[PDB]
Amino acid sequence: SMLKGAVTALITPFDDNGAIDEKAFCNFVEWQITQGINGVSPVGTTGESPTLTHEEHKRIIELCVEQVAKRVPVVAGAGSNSTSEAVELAKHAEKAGADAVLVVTPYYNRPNQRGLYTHFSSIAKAISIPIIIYNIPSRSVIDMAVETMRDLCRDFKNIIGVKDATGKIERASEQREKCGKDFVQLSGDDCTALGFNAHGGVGCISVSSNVAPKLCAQLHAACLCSDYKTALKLNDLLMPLNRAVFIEPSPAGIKYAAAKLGLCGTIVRSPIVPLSDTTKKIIDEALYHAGLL
Amino acid sequence: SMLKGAVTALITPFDDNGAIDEKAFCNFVEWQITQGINGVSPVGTTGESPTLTHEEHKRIIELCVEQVAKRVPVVAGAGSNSTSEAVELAKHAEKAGADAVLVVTPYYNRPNQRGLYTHFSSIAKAISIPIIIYNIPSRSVIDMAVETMRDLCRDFKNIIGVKDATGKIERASEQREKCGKDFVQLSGDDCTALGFNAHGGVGCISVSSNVAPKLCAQLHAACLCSDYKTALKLNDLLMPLNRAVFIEPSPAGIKYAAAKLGLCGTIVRSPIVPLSDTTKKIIDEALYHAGLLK
Amino acid sequence: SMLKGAVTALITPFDDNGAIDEKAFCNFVEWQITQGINGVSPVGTTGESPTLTHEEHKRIIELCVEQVAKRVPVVAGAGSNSTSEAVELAKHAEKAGADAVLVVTPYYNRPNQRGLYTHFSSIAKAISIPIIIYNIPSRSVIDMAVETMRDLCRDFKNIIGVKDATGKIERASEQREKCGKDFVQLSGDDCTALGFNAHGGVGCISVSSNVAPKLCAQLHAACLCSDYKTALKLNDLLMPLNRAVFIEPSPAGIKYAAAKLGLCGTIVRSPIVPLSDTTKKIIDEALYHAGLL
Amino acid sequence: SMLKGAVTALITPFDDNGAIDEKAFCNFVEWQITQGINGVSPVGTTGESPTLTHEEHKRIIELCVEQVAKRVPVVAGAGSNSTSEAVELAKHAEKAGADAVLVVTPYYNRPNQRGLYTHFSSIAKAISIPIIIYNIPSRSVIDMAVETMRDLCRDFKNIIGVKDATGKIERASEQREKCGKDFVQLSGDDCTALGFNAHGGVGCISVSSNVAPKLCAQLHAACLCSDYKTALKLNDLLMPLNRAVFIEPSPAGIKYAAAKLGLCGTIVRSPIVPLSDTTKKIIDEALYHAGLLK
Repeated sequence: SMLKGAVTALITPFDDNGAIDEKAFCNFVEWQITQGINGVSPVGTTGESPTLTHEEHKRIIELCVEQVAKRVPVVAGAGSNSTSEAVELAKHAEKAGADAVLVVTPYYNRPNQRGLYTHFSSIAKAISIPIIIYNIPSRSVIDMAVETMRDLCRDFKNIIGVKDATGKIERASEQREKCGKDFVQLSGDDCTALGFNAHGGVGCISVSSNVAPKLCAQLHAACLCSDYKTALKLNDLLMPLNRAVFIEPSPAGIKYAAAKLGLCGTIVRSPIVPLSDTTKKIIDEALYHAGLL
Repeated sequence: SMLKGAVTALITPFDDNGAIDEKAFCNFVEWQITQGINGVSPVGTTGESPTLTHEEHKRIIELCVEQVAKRVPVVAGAGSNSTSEAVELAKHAEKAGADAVLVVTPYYNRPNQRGLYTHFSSIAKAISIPIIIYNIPSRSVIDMAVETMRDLCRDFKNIIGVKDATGKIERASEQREKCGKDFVQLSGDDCTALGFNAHGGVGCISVSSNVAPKLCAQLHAACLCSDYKTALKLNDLLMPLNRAVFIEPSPAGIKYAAAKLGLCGTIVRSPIVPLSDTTKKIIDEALYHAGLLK
Repeated sequence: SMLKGAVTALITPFDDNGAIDEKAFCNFVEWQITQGINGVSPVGTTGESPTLTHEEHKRIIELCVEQVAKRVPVVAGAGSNSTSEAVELAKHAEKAGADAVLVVTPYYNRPNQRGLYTHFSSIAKAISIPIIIYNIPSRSVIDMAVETMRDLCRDFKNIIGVKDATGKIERASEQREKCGKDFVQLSGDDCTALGFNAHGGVGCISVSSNVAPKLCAQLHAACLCSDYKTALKLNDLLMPLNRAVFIEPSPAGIKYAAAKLGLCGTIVRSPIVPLSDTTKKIIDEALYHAGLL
Repeated sequence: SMLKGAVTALITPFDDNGAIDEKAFCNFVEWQITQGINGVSPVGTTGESPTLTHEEHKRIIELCVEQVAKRVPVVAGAGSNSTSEAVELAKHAEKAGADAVLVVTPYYNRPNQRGLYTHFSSIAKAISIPIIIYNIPSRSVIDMAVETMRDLCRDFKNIIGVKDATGKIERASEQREKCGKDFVQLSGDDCTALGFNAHGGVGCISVSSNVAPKLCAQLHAACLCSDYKTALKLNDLLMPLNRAVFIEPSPAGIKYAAAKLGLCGTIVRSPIVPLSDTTKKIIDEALYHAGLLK
């Protein structure tokens, strides 16, 4: 019931040595809130969860929860391709005060639909707070079928929605039909988020909103009230950025953008690396198009 | 330019021997028009252009044009993976009274962007009427890049638009930005048509509108009037059908649906073949969901 | 049985106007034979089948059959995505003296396995001479399943083999196993042909043999005699040329290579177009590495 | 240079609670060796590395090293999508007595060629023993370009080769040309290993060799001395099992197969799950076909 509109997949700012910059993080979360973001999602993919330790993951969530002071929902990443690790991560996120967890389909080991059911069901039984399934075939190769999604949301009261990063907007409809109008569908793809909403989504767990939280929340508020005229005008401001920040592997591009706005430094953890100067120029053009410079 | 809304990718009704059912076709087009369709597209892929002869292609266009009598636009298929054949087909479509031609990206031979430019430019130079580019990677493999699209509609006044069947809604945005708001965007994919419109589309060259031309015409009008609450309600009625007519190779599904409504028979030309019983049942239930069967 | 070794996917030389150059075609076919090619395949993809008329298709086959004078097998292309058109193309090939036909999986309309069965069975019932199945998902999208091949070669004594252009060498094993050791398997991919013979192939319907008929004949002979040390070394000479003539859409590349050896001019039919200079330099280096100029 | 022939990507036996079954593991390694395997690779993908803890990872390598007693090379898995993690895994592997490490292209985060260079270089600098590159786009999505392979083997003496799981045999030829004939090339795809050796491979880091270590070793020795008649004959015995052990997600298939030979139990850790009966039947059939059951 809480999750709709623009929800930022928070970057995790690092210092010159690659250590977490806590102050930059907290100042970034405050800004996101005062700019009008409708929710935040710490320690996901965009937050460099693959290269964070368990201790860092906990700490970032703790800081994020404390800085937010309940003003907006906190949907923390708790993803792994190991079910027992995902269980431990979701439990930590709950202890650290998260309002829900975002849990990706296991990547690399390519489980089947029964494997997906065992994975998400084990997590669901281990915690009390709600779970958003993060379906992303472009990264995990496998894909959670709608029927599996239905089974999980029907069998567990705390499995309540999806971050649909398929960018295949027809899925929004099938999911609405088979999981219900009550199934909370958030886009996981800025590039198709507008169309996603038209098909039944109610917002986006966003990358671009790291640097444009106001415009993103405006676009999604426009969608929530059925003002698609305004939504299409805003989309047009954002699309070039939406694309540009995925030219090179994320979050190199969204971090450079934040950095251009003075929000953090550009440092990322290997195998994520610095942008080439061509990509930098293209992000600059896109930021200018959006009115952010 | 005035080309907007629901435009049916018309099926070609066959009789029991696989010959053109010319009566059923003319009656179907009339029904299409009285049901409120905003345009029709004869002899495209859904019309089994792969298995039609040159003489059939010509004839069906003629009958479509005579029946339609300029009440709505007729956008005839003139696709081939041979530039010189595509040119000849387009010329035939124009001579037969077509208002525009629908031209697929060459398939099988996998040309590059240069090849695509040469293909479409040779066609545009050969006729006066408008051309809509039919980008469909899922069938042609290759994909006309947005920069090729923009270049073609810059260099030729009569290349005006796209039937975008990529089903990747972000392309509507990039096309709008780089080809202009003038550039006519129509979805070629009923399953993502709603969202396509949200990103900038002005309608859809539809398969499902063969059997639901009123609902589809209404869905797109809803989008055209920017009433997206109504559009979504109508989308929910149509979506199961939209999917179900693509479980097996098209247009077996759509023709079966048309059959159940008495619009035509179910015969298709090989390698298109009859549905399995399981697909018939899914299409039946989808048609009840849409309220097309009562 | 005589379908083994190197079989050239013949180019169709055109004059400056794009008309068939009959005299260049006949001379090229003679040269192919004298250079030791084990067979020829007119009017397929490499011969620009998509952009030839029915009359041109018949004529090229006619000239090829006449020139070859039974010295090697002629496997004529008779492909289409219309069954009725493929049937007529096969009947013309047979009437023109072809020893077999090469029939591709329908492209563009994406038939299912039942449609594929209907399509090939129709052709098999219309002609007496053998049919080789041309499986090439990279151009047709659909793939003929091994079960379907197996079914077709059980039910029709004149469906005898495959031009396997999948580039997935494991398929040669499954095909060998389920269609039989008697099923004639030939590679449709020069780049993987050596390996495909290892798994059970007995040759290749080749693009590279257009310009390297002797070396390709030598390599597949090595394979046929089970001399793989020699085959690997001949491959080392051919691989750059094998890759290079696919950098741009074929047959622009193979035609340019033939032009460089004085065998024909470079004209192709739209939408196939002239090569860029980068590509022509790369082909030149490949031809030089092979010892062909 | 001693890295040739059939090298088993070792499964990791678990007891009924999913804990490491250590006696099963040690007995299995012993069996692999006496059956004539040419090397072992513990705590890789087939050994369920994604679901092992660092402490388990360390223990399985220690056991494997002690059990092998230098009779054959031990190529320990040290894969991660985090560079700092892979670095630490590679160090424990070395400190545990591995002769080499097997390091997969980072998965999920989809790095570019420069990120791959940074990832692999950092590992090379942190250890002394050799590194084999595990290229597997079917799981990591990204591919390590051949130029990138070349750059790493040029700049680092201890990066010496590839476990090539692309299944695209032309890569063997390209890698042979550009990285050197000294570059060590092992197939990571039992289904294409035969042809991979023909194009220049010198072995295979194998899943099927878990249950057929002798037959697999025989096939690769046949290739190593260029007896491809024999190679093919042994390939025809194994191919059905090579496919079958991947119908469902690995190592569910190969462990069932191993349980059918009394080598371990069928327990795997989620999200890996037990086989359905349809796959079990197919695996039985292919075991009978290879002569491993009568």
